[PDB]
Amino acid sequence: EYEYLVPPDDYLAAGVHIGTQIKTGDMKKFIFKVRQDGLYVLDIRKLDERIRVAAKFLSRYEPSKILLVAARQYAHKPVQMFSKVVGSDYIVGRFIPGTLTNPMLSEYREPEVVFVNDPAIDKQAVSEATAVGIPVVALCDSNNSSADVDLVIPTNNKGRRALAIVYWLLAREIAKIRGQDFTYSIEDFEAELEGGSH
Repeated sequence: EYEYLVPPDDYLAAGVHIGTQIKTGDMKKFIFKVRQDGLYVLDIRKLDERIRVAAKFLSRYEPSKILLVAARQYAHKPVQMFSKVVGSDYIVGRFIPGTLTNPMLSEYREPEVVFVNDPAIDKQAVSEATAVGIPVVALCDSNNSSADVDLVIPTNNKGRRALAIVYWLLAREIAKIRGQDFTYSIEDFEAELEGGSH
């Protein structure tokens, strides 16, 4: 009886619900059940709730003051497409220690909010964000702890299609709040594969 941003099957067809073999204490509230193959299943209702909350939350910031971070390969394209639409700054690839706490570094910047792809892989960013006191928005999978995360978005943050649809929905809802024109499809946010289409 709950309204989803997109039809439930789209979410399921993307694999946002499929977690890993491991589940942390922090993620308990977001895990629906376990599957035969042993993979934990995240709650699509919960994810949909946080996407809506994160969108409204991120729309309140002036673009460049939002900094997305993702070292995970399949997250690059999605992060760049979210930044195109939203206007956020971003750092894909290796995060240079000091980017947020060393004014001397050339890459130094002062975002008001940091949004990482994985609190484990993008931990250097999370650490520095914490040191400065900047809120952290983080996509969290069953295996992630919500250590220094202020806004947890429970989802599979490893899947090519999972990342795509989540970054797409976030960007779409922010654009909708702004009354901003948005015409991208999910495929437009998906990492491109060698041998694939474009």
